[PDB]
Amino acid sequence: SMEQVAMELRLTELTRLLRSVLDQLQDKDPARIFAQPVSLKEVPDYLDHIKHPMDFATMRKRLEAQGYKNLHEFEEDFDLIIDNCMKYNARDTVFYRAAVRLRDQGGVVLRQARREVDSIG
Repeated sequence: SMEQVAMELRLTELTRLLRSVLDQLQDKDPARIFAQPVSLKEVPDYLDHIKHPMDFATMRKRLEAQGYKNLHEFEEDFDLIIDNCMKYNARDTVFYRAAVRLRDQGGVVLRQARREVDSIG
């Protein structure tokens, strides 16, 4: 159907905008603390602590399979990255502090992304 295609064009455009958001968010992590999944070889107990792990490479695979239907779903995943980190790591660690800074800096980017998704439809 022509409607299915139009729907697919919007998803593709959302995917384009989310890719740009993702790039901008990831620049706020120049240490690459959140680039890749936590290693279960190096943190064998991790899944006893964190039930839904997340990281920027895993978000990127979802993104490129057009697996985010809306900004809300994308934000859920970004928030997992931050929230998981702030639970597993103590307040006085480079990891926790890096999550706080990513959260604070990402807020600005996400605030405008929401306006652009609403605005462009």
